[PDB]
Amino acid sequence: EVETFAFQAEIAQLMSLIINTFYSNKEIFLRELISNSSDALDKIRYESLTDPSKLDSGKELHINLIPNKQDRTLTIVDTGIGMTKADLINNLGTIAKSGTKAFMEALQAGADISMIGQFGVGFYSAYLVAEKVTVITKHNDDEQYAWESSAGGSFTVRTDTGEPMGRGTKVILHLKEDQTEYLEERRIKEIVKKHSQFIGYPITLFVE
Ligand SMILES: C[C@](O)(CCCc1ccccc1)c1cc(C(=O)N2Cc3ccc(F)cc3C2)ccc1O
Repeated sequence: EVETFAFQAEIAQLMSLIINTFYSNKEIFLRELISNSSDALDKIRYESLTDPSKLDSGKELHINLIPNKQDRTLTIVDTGIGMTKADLINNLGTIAKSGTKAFMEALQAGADISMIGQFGVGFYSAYLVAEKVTVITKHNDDEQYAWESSAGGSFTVRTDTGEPMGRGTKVILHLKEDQTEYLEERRIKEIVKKHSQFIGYPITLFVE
């Protein structure tokens, strides 16, 4: 069973601009995804200081980059905390809450403020290079979910029956035909060095 959701109006407008722009500096999509992987890895790591059991779903904390020229996909896999179904719907489309209003609400509720920024908006830059994005994600004590969109104003969420992940997030970028440089080892190495060199987790490029 598949559920379809509309992007919030301003996010839909942003995605339309991203899809139709000739913006030159497209390589920064990778920085934005690796940065969210690193934040997800920090989260399961800090959380495992008070609850060591949260790493039963996988001890290693890392990021893998997997180009596939046959499928024309670039996959980014991390073993971070992963996303719940609510995280997918709320943060990857339907809600755009200001950090300030979220901060006020957290103060009044006595809740922590660590998520007042959601996951940001920089990751929509993936549509500079991808015509479709699939996200497979697995959070502890929740099921494995697949999120998908080709940026036509909507996205889908379904329970994933594919290969189990353990814990974390996998972003599959189905690249546009003119953006296949991001499957080239030399190009990926270059942009990791320029924009993601100081991430505090191993970033491993898989060779085809
Ligand atoms: C959002 C993404 O950036 C997915 C975006 C795909 C997409 C691309 C383009 C358009 C829509 C969606 C992303 C999310 C995650 C994840 O599991 N997080 C994030 C985070 C930050 C802090 C935190 F404390 C806990 C978590 C959980 C990992 C890698 C990612 O890369």
